[PDB]
Amino acid sequence: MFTGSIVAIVTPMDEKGNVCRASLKKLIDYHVASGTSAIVSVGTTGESATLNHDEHADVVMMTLDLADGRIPVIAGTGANATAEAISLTQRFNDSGIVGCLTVTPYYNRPSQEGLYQHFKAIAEHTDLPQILYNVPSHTGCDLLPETVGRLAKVKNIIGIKEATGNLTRVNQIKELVSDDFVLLSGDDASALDFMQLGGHGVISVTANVAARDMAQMCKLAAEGHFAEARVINQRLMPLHNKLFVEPNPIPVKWACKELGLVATDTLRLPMTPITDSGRETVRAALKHAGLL
Amino acid sequence: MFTGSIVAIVTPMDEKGNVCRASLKKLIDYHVASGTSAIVSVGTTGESATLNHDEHADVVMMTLDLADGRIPVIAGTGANATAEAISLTQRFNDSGIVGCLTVTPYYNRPSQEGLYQHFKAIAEHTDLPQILYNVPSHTGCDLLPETVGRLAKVKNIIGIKEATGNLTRVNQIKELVSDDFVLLSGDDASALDFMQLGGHGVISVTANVAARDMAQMCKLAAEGHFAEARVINQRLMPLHNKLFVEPNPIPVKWACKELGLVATDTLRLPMTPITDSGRETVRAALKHAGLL
Amino acid sequence: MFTGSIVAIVTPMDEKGNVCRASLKKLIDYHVASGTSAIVSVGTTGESATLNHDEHADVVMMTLDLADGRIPVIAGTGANATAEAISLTQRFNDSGIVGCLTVTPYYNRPSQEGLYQHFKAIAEHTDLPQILYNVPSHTGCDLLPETVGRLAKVKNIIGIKEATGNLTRVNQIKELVSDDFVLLSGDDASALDFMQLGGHGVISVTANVAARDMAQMCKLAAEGHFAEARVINQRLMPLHNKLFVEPNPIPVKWACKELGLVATDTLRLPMTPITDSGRETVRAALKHAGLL
Amino acid sequence: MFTGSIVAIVTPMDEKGNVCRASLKKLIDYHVASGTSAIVSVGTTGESATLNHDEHADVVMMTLDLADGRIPVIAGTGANATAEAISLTQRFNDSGIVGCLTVTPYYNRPSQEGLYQHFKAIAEHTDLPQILYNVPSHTGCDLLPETVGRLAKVKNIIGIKEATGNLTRVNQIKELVSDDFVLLSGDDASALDFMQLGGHGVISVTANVAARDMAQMCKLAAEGHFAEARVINQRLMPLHNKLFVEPNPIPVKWACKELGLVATDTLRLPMTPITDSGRETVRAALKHAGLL
Ligand SMILES: [K+]
Ligand SMILES: [K+]
Ligand SMILES: [K+]
Ligand SMILES: [K+]
Repeated sequence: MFTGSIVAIVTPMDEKGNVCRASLKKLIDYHVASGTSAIVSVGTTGESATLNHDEHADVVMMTLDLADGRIPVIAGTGANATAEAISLTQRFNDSGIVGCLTVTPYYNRPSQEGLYQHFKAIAEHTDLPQILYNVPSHTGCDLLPETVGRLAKVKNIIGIKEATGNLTRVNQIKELVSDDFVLLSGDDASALDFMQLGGHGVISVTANVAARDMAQMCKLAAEGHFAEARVINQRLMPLHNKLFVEPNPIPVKWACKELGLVATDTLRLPMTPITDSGRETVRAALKHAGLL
Repeated sequence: MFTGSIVAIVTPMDEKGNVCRASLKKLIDYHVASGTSAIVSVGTTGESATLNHDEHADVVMMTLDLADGRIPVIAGTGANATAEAISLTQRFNDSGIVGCLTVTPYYNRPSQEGLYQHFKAIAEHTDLPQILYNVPSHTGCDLLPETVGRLAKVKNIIGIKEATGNLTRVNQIKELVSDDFVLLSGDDASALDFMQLGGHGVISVTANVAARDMAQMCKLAAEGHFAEARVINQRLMPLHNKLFVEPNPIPVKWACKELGLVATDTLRLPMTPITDSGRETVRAALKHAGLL
Repeated sequence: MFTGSIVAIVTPMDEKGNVCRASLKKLIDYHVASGTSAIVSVGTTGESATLNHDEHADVVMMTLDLADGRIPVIAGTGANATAEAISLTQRFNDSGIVGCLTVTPYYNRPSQEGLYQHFKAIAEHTDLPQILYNVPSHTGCDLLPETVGRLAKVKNIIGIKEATGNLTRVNQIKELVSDDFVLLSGDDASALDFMQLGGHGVISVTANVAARDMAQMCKLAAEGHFAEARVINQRLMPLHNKLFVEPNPIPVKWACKELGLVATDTLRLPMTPITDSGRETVRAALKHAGLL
Repeated sequence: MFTGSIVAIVTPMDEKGNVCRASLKKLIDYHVASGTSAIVSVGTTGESATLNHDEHADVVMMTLDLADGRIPVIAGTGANATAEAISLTQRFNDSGIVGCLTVTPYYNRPSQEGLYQHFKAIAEHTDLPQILYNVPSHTGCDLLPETVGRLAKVKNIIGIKEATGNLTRVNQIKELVSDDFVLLSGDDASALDFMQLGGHGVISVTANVAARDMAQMCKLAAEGHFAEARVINQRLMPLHNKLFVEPNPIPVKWACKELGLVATDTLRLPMTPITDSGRETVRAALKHAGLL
C-alpha cells in the first residue's frame, strides 16, 4: 500500500487526448496480475499538468472503479497554490483512495517555512494519509530533511517520495523521523540503492512496462537479497535511464503501446510524440529487459 | 510598449489575501508619474501561481481600468498546458492590453520541439503580441536560443524576457532573430549588463519600489551612456539582490508597504510573511538606494 | 590494509613549516593504539600540494620508520603529469609501503582515455598496489565507473578512493569490477552510507581526531551492524561536516593541536591559519563527538 | 602589452614530446606578422602541467630569443604552492619578459584570504607586472571580485585573466579597481561579449590559428565597433567552442599541424592524441573560419 513496487501509472489516451477506459482497464489488470503493490493515479507520469481538476478526478475515480478493491490507489493531489491543493484533496475525501501523493509547490519556489505551512494546511483538511513528494529538477525547490522531520510530526503525513537521486537523503530523513515513516524512491535508476540504504520501496515509471520484474526486485530488496535483486536491476537499468531519453511520459507511453498495453501513445501538449531516435533507443532498452 | 523599464507589478492584497483596489491604484499612479514604460500584470511577481483565472482576469481588467490609457498593460498568460494557455489568452482578446508575457511550461519539462509547438499554438489563436519568458530555475526547463530563433519567425511572437542571468544569451539570440525582436532582461542584478550587450529593456521587480531611477537607468542605457547608467545601477544593486533574499514577491511587497505604496504586505500560501532578518536586509537595501 | 578505517594523516609541522617528528610519532602511536587499519601518508590532507617531492618522500619514509611495522603505510603518489607520477612512485619501490594512493590528474583535465593511459603507465612501472582516487571538486575531472572497470583489469590496480559524495558510484563501479577490487569512501559525511551500499571502508579526515570511533564504526559496518554504527556516525557527523568549514586540512590540524596530538597547527601557504569563527565551529563539533 | 589579442601559445613538440624550436620560430613569426599584441609562454595551453621548471624556463627563454624584441612575451608562473610560485618567478627576473600570468592555486582550494596572501607574496618579491588568472573549472577554486579588488591595490598586480565565462564578473571587478587595471577574457566563446562590457582584450586559444582575425576583432571592440567585430566573432565561434571538443591543447595543436604551423601535434601524457571524430569537428570549424 505504501511499500514495495508502486506504479506511477500513465493516463492512457485516445487519439483525441482523452482517457482511454479500455487501455486503463488493461493496465490495471496487468498490475494486479503482476504483483504491483499500489497505483499512483494522475501523478507526474499521469500528466497531472495537462489534465484539469475535473478530468484529473474522473481518471482517479475510474481507476478506483477498475481496480475494484484488488489493488490500492493513491491519488496525485499536488498543487503550487495551497488553497488549490486543499480543494483537489477534498475531491477524494471518502472516495476509496488510500492516500495522496502531494508535490512541493512548483514554479513559485517557497521557503522551507512555506513548504511546512503548505503541507500542514493540506494535512489539516483531510483524514487521508499524505505522502510528500520532492523533485527539485521539476519544481525549482528542494524540501530538505529537517523540514521533512518537522512535517513527519503531523499525524497523517506518513511518508516521502524522494526523487532527487541523491542517496544521502535516505539516512538524513530516516534519523529525523519515526520508524514507521515511509521512505520511497522517486528515481528508478537509484531505487535499489535507495532500498539498500533502508528505503521501503519505489514509486516507479519503469514499473509501467516491467511490473513483474519491479515487484520481484522490491520483494528481494525487502528480504535483504540485494545481490539477487541487482540481477533484475541490471536487466532493467537501460529502461531506468532511457525512459527519460525524451521527457516523461513520452518514452513510457510509447513503450506501453509497443508492448500492446495501451491502444495509443497520445499525449497532451506541450508533450510531443516520441522521435524516431527515441523509439529505437527505448526499443533497445525493452529488448535488453527481455520484454520485446 | 516593450522597451525600457517595465514593472512586473505586485498584486497588492488586503489581510484576507484579496486584491486591494486602493493600493493598486496608488501603484499605478506611481508608475505613470515615475516614467515606467509599461506594467506586467499578474506575472510571477504578481502571484500568478496563487490566483485563479477569474481573479487573474479581474486584476488585469482592474489594472487596465485604473491605468485609464496612461500606461500600457501587458498580461501574464503563461500556463504549463497549451490548451490552458490558449484559453487564458482568449480572456484578454480586445481587453485593451498591448501584449502577453507567456512563460515556458513549468514542472512538466517539455523538449525544445514541445516548447516550439506550445508557443506557436498560442500565437496562432490571437492577434496579441507575445513575449516569451525563460526562467529555468523556476520552471525546470530552458528555452534555448535556437528555438527562440524558430519562434521569432512567427509574426506575433515579438520578444523574450530572458531571466537566466546568463549574459551570453543576449547575442546568441540576437544573431538568430530580426532587428525588431525585443530582448528584455528578467534578472534585475544583471539587467544593465544585459542592455549593454544589446538588450532593449528590463521586466523588473526593482522597478516596483525604484521606478524613477530604473526608468532613467534604462533610458541612459538605450542612449549608450553606460557609465552614467551604472552609477544608478550601483545604488540599486543591493535591492537587485536582496529583493530575492526570501522568495519573490515576499521582500518587494514588504518594501512597498514600508514605503507606503500599499496598505498590507499580505501574500497567499505557500508564500509566507517576511522574517525579521529579511526586513533588516531589505530595509538596508532601500536606504542604500536612497528610498528611505 | 585496504579496508576499514584508513587515516588520511596530517603532516604535522613546526612553526617554520617543516615536519615535526615528535608530533608525527605521537599521531602514529595514537593510530596504532586506536585500531586504525592503515595510514595514507602525504595525501591531500597531508599537504601533498605544498611539499616538494624530496620533502614528500622524507615524510613517507619517516612515517614508515615510526610505524615500525605496527600499521601499514600507503604513500600518496598522485601527479598531473604522468612522467612525474611515475618518478614519484619509483621513490617508494622497495621502501616498505604496502601501496600507493594516486589521484586523477588535476588542473589539465584529461579525457577518460587520458586517465586510462595515465594510470596504466604508472601501474606498469611499479609492483606496488595502486588505489585510484577520484575527487572532481578538487581536480576538475571525473573518473567515471566505465574507466574504473577498464583500469581494474590491470593487475596492480586494486581499488578506488571515491570522493564524489555521489553514492550511486558504489554499485556502478562494483558491477564492472571483480569481487576483490576495493571500494573506499573519500567523503566522511557519506562514508557509512557508502559502506552500507557495499563499500569496504574509508580513507578519512575525521579519523585524524576520532580514530577509535571511526575504527569502531567501520568494524560494525563490515559486520552488518549498521544501526549501531549510525549511533557513532551521528556523534561524528558535525566533525564530518565542520572539518571542511575552512579548507582541508586547516580545521583538522587545529583540532589535532586542540586535542594535544600535535605541537602546532602550522600549514604552508596558500593554506592559512583557522579563523576565530572556524575555531569555535570545530570546537563545538569536537564537543559533540565527546572528544573535548 | 596587456591589451588586445594575446595568444596563449602552444608549446610545439617533436614526436618525443620535446620542444620543437623550428615550429616555435614559425609560430612566433606568424604572430609578429598577424598583429598579435603579446605571447603568453607556457600557460595552460602551453602544457605548463607536463613541463618541469627547467623545460618551462627553456621554452620561455627560447620564445624571448626567437621573438627578438618584435613581440612582448608574458611568462606563465602559476603554482599551487606559494613558495614554488615565488621561486619560479625568480627564474624570470631580468629575463626580458614584460609580465607574468599566475593562476589561482589548483587542487588545494585555498580560501579567499589564502588567495590574497598567495598573490600578495608573489607580487612582493618581484618588480614584474602580475596578471591574475581565474579558471574555477580547472582549479576547484574561484577568485571572487572582492578579493581581486584587494589585490588590485598591490602596485604590480595589474590585471586579471577571467576565464569563468561568467560575464557579470566584468563590471563587478571593474567597479572595485582602478581605471588602468586590465580586464582580459580567458574564455574565447564569450570574449567579445566580455570586451563589450568593458574588458580590454583576451588571452586566447583561438588566436593560435586565427591570429589576424582575432587582432582585428579585438581592435574593433576597443574602438567600440561591436557589430563589425561580431561578424568576425561569428566566423570564429565554431573554433571558439570546438577547440575544447577534446581537452585543450589537443584540438588546437592538431589545428596548428593541419595548417602547417607546427611539424607535429604531439603532446605529453596525460594528454592523448585527437580522435578521428575530433579531427572532423575541428577541421569543419577551421573551414567555417575560412582558414582551410
Ligand atoms: K506522521
Ligand atoms: K516575429
Ligand atoms: K586489478
Ligand atoms: K595595481
